[PDB]
Amino acid sequence: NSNICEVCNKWGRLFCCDTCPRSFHEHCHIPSVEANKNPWSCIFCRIKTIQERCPESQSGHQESEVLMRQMLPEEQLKCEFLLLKVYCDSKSCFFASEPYYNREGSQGPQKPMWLNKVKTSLNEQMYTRVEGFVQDMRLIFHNHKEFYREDKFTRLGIQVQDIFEKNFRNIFAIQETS
Ligand SMILES: [Zn+2]
Ligand SMILES: [Zn+2]
Ligand SMILES: [Zn+2]
Repeated sequence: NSNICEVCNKWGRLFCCDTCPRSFHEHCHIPSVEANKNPWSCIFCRIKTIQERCPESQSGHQESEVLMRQMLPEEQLKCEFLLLKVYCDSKSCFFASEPYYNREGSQGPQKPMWLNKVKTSLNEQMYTRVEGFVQDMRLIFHNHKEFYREDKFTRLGIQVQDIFEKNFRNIFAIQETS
């Protein structure tokens, strides 16, 4: 196994997957690393196993169908994985914790959103449909763009949004279009 965390690229107290070489901090993996479980498979492996059990799940899907799906375990997991892939980008630190809003010329958002609020939401089973998760995720980057306006700092929202959207398309097998 790795000598660093797969998410945050640092060494530390790591928990190693029993089916791939990946390693994780406790609260870096999503869900948080389960107490016992020997063997333990990480979320990368568990996502792989879905595909290897239903190879037609990689056939193209419409976004609109994906968003109405209930958050049964297999979709709960994909959201968890998608969230994790956003945390893997270092620029995610700008979106992790509760923001504040006090800039000349701008007003704060009506509904603030951040990645740890979304992680806690997934964790306490608050989302019933994929739709709900994807909306809060998109909200984070929408709120960022509206607040930083023309400051080049809005570029960070676009960059991390792109990481989210590419990974959404891959994980949920969206039909590839132009
Ligand atoms: Zn980590
Ligand atoms: Zn693994
Ligand atoms: Zn089947």
